[PDB]
Amino acid sequence: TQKTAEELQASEDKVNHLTKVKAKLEQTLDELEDSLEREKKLRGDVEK
Amino acid sequence: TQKTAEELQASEDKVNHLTKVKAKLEQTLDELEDSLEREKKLRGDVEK
Repeated sequence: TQKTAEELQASEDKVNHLTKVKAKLEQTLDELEDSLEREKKLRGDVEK
Repeated sequence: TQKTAEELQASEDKVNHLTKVKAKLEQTLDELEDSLEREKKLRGDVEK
């Protein structure tokens, strides 16, 4: 009873862990994405 | 003994699903950051 009650709690915290990793990483997706778009526009202007 | 089993397997799937999300999102951070140099040295020699 106890050891399967452990892996029940050993899942939910890791669920709670990686969600904070995922929610951080979607924000990390942002500051690359606008900066890549920034570069793309700058390059386009120079080429023009 | 059966109820802790069924909440266990759905949770490990949520462990299994969320690491599939992280595995997809890490290579995007590769594909974005590899594109960061890929524009930049292409913008650099077209500058000169």
